[PDB]
Amino acid sequence: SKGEELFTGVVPILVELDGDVNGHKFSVSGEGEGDATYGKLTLKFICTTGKLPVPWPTLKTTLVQCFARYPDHMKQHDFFKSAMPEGYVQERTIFFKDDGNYKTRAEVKFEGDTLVNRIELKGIDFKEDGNILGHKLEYNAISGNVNITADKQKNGIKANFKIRHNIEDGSVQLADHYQQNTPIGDGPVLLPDNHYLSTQSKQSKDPNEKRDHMVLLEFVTAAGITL
Ligand code: NA
Repeated sequence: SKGEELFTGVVPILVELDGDVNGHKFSVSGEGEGDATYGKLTLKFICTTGKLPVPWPTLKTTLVQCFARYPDHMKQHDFFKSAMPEGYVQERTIFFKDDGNYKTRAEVKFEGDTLVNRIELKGIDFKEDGNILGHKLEYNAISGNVNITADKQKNGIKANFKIRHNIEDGSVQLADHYQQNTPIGDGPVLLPDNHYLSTQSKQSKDPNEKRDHMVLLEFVTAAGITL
């Protein structure tokens, strides 16, 4: 795709999120850079409204899959870069087992040289004393596979995957993710064969930062089709 060309170097990233979970409204801004040749993302996210009212790990999946490293033999399956620069809309529902759900809508597109992810998030049906609002999740590394399928009807893709968040008591909190992506333009995109994105991250802190924030280092690699 011509879009793929926009990702051959290091690209600045800007993320903006407006959230409302159970009436607790918050905003997050993120900045960093992506190097899709290596599937690599380095970002710092800041809560700009004060303290974040949900755990940072619950927002990781929401807070730019156009930065995945696609193997050469799979580059015909990279929907995300093929929709650039006009971009795509990503929507998810995230069901936290035995608790509430997030619904998200993200618009991902270039503004000049910067890849921008503008997100709205709504959470409903949460327990004030459950694992999310009651801050019971661990901050350990999240990894897993995002299973992608083509959606010819919307000229896009669907995806599904589960995140198993470790909880303090030693069990896990499931977050079942359902995803759709639709291009913004009218023209053709790459509609992929079934495959997945193998995604891993590590969370850290900026020692100089006094605001509530998270630093993330992430690698995203497409896989599952053999040469
Ligand atoms: Na690159």
